[PDB]
Parts: sequence; C-alpha cells; structure tokens
Amino acid sequence: GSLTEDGLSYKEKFVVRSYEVGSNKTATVETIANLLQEVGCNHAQSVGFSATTTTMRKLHLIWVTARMHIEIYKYPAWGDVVEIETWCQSEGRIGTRRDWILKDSVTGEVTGRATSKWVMMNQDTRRLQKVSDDVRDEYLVFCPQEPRLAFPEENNRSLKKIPKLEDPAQYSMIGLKPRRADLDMNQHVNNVTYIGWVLESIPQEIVDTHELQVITLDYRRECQQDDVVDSLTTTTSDSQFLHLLRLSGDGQEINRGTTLWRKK
Amino acid sequence: GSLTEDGLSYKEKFVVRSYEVGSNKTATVETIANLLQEVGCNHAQSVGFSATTTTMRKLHLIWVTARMHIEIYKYPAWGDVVEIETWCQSEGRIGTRRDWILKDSVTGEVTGRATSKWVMMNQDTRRLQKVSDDVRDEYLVFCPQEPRLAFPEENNRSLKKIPKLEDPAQYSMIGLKPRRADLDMNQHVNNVTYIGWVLESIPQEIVDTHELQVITLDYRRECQQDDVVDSLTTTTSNDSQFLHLLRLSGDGQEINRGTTLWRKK
Ligand SMILES: COc1ccccc1-c1nnc(N)o1
Ligand SMILES: COc1ccccc1-c1nnc(N)o1
Repeated sequence: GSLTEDGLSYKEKFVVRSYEVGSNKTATVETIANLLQEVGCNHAQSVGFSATTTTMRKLHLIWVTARMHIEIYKYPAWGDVVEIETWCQSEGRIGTRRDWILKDSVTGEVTGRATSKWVMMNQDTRRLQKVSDDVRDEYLVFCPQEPRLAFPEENNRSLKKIPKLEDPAQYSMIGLKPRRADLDMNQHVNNVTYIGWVLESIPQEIVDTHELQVITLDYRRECQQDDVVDSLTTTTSDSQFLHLLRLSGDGQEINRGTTLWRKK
Repeated sequence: GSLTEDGLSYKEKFVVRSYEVGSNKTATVETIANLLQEVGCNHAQSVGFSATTTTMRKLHLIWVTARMHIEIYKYPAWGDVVEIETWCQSEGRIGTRRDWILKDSVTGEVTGRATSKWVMMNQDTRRLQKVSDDVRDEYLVFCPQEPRLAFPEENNRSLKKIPKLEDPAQYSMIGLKPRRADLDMNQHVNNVTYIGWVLESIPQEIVDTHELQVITLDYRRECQQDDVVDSLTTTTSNDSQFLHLLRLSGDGQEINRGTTLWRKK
C-alpha cells in the first residue's frame, strides 16, 4: 500500500483468500469490512500515527465509530485483486469521517463504497465530546481541504435516521457471544463482529436468493467480552430489513441498523 | 505465491494485518491456521486442481482433516512478512499428509512448523475409506518421492495418542455456536473455528502470562451449522499442558479432542 501523490489519500491492493468467501465464492461483507479497517490502519501508520494524535494521548482521548455505511455493487471473487482507496475528513467539532472506494483492479471499475462517522471519547470515562481546536489543527494537514465524499448525493442512504425495532421481531438469533478471535489487539470486540451478529437474524432463504447491497449500522454501546447479545430483524419492505442488537438480559441497545438486498 | 523450482512444494508471503493480531500485537494461532489453509489451497490450484482428482470427483470422494499439529517458536508481529512453504506426501493407503514451514522473511529463520493428516471420505455417506491405487497414482506426480517431514524426530509430539478427557473438567466454555463467518465456501464449519473453540476454555490468566507453543487437534465428527458445542479443558502438568475435549451440548457426542503446551512469557 501507499499514500497517493498528494499525500491526502491511501491505496492498497488485496488478493481475496479462500477462507474469506461465502457460498457464492465471493467475499463476505465481513471480509470487505475487515479490509476497510486494514486500509484505514495502514493509512494512519503511513501519515505518522504510532489514529490518536499527541494532544489526544495527553488527554486520554480516542476515536470511536458511531456509524458505518457500506454499499457493494459487485463482491470480488476468490483470487481476485480488489484495490481500496481511503481518506479522512474533518466534520468541524462533531467528529471525523473516513471514506472508502473499492475497485476491481483489472477493470478499474468501482465495485463498492463506504463511509463512517467517528466521535471523540475519553477512553477511561467513556464520555463523548466535541473535537477541540488543538485536536483538529494537528490532523487537518492529513485531510483534503475541499470536500471529497464517497456518497455525494444530498439526502442519501448514509445519512438516514434509523428507527428502533419494536417487539415482537419477525426474526431473531439469541445468545450470541464473542470468542477471542472476535477481539482486537486492545481486547475490545472488533466493530466487524457486530455486522456479523446483525446478519445472523436474516433468514437463510434471503441469503440464498439475494445479494446484500447496502448496510447502515449505528454503534450505541459496546459488547463486553462477558456480555451476551440478541439479534432482532423485521422486514420493512428488493427486500429491506430493520435490525436491533441488544443485551440478552436487560435488553440494553448496543446497535441499530438497516439492510437492503437485491434478488440474484 | 509460486511453486518452487522442482514443482514439488509451494511458497507464499503474507503481511500480518491489524485485525489478525492479539493483545501482544502478534498473529493469533487462528490467523496462523487460516494462512496454512490459504497456502494449501494456493498450492492445489497451482498444480491443476479446482484438492479432488478426476477419479475422486467421479466417485464423490473428498479429503477431510483427521489431525492438525502446529508448533510456533515466534508469532509474527503486525506488519511483519511471514513466508510459508508447503508440500504434500502420500502415506500409502492410509491417506495423505500436508506439511508447512513458517519463516521470518527478513531473517530467514524458522519461526513455526505444522503437519496435518487427511483421510478419504465419501461426500454423501460420510464413510471413511482407504486410498485406492488409481487415486494414489493421480496425485503422486505432485509430491516428493523421498520423505520430507516438517517433524522428522523419532518420538515427536505430532504422532502422540490423545486420551479422552474424563468428567468433571477443570474448566469449561458452554453453548458455543458457529455464525456465517465461521463457515467455508461449501457451507461447512471451517476447521480453524474448532481451534478457537478449544482455546475458549483456557483461563484468561494463562493466555495473559503464557504463549501457546504446541497444539495437537484430532477431528472426529463435524459441527453442523445448527449444533451447539461445549469446550472442556483440564491441566495435565515452567510449562503448562492441558487436555481438551469439544462435544455436542446436548447428547455429549465427541467432535474433537486435543492437547496444548504453553510456555511462560
Ligand atoms: C479500543 O477501544 C476502546 C478503548 C478504551 C475504552 C473504550 C474503547 C471503546 N471502543 N468502542 C467504544 N465505545 O469504546
Ligand atoms: C467441505 O466438507 C464437506 C463437504 C461435504 C461433505 C462432508 C464434508 C466434510 N468436511 N469435514 C467433514 N468431516 O466432512
């Protein structure tokens, strides 16, 4: 991988692995989400991060994902090379945004796109906060100054408000628990695990006859390594679904989202 | 990746990813096991497969893993390049064996080794069988004729008989279920998922103060996508050794048995 000529974006090529594909012999949406995370990490390392800046480490502040939105036109097949371009942008004091463009390396055609919203949080108290003047000036030198959006369209799917699924759910998958492979290097549940858990309550008949086109996921609270999650889904319609992940006991919300599926 | 000069082994380099590492910023044993599976698949494709031979496809026969044995001296760190060499060998009519050597690409030093035993099974009936001459002759042109062993030694750990854990287990992790990410392209539970499930019953204190050195896992029966598994562990021992058992949550039917050896950090 490498930064582009202007040093304001990053590109990396990936060869899709045998264990990374589903029954259609193409990359799962979890594989795509892990590759997005990987190219984002390689971008941060390339621009000097040990994505916490000097003032952030001093104040015990970190970036946390508030929303992930992914749209796939074509899933890359096993053995195919996919090229991903990523960049970050300042969203004033609200937070930051990371965008991605996925392309088929052979044809150069856009096969997917993603966007994510990140907020600032104190790592010890878990208290969200606005982005200060000091932390913003030290990361603006790594972002394009003019807007560069993966989802330019005014009022597009990436910015839609998501409602809360009301009981009873049409479908459910109960008692989901993370294992050590689901954790990251900081012993926290990887954000991609939550996408998998959301997808667990979609019926197998939908998965067998449809391809996932769009997924929007809001992150409200973390699952601890000793928590148990229930995944709920209701059809709201192409086929569209509303999703809810909540703790198995008290029913505390951890995520809400929507998926759009196209008939094969 | 590419076949070596003689066309009897295959090599591939991998850059360790951010999501592939644990708390020590080095590759988990599940990442290593997935890379072993990936280099094995790339080797089969490079020698003409799509690893079923023409006679196997005609008789609805497939290779299935009976045992996996992995020894790691050094886990590669995040961003490091690891090079893996793999090859297959005929074990007469019993089955086949796939071996691997892992090396640090920068130093050229051996950081790990693995070996696996595969048996022939009818895809539809699940009945194990010996390897016929017609099948053996079709794959021998892709294997070294003289023995090449990742674990040459006389009394080596890869061939040790594993006992059955007796109740009560010292530790346990109950109600483990596979999700769609745990399945392969054929909708079967990936063999690496079983390694993760075995490791779930090891106490977090062992994981925090020790590094996994050796793991031997026997595969007896597969977990269906609607089955539920219990993972059991008992200490059998500077070094810590454990005996493992994975069984179905209901009837207690065995699916795997294994052993792990851990050295203090
Ligand atoms: C690596 O992430 C963390 C580290 C420390 C404290 C919290 C987190 C976190 N991740 N997601 C949320 N909501 O908090
Ligand atoms: C892809 O694997 C299969 C396909 C068809 C039938 C059985 C298997 C299998 N894999 N492991 C065992 N024990 O059976």
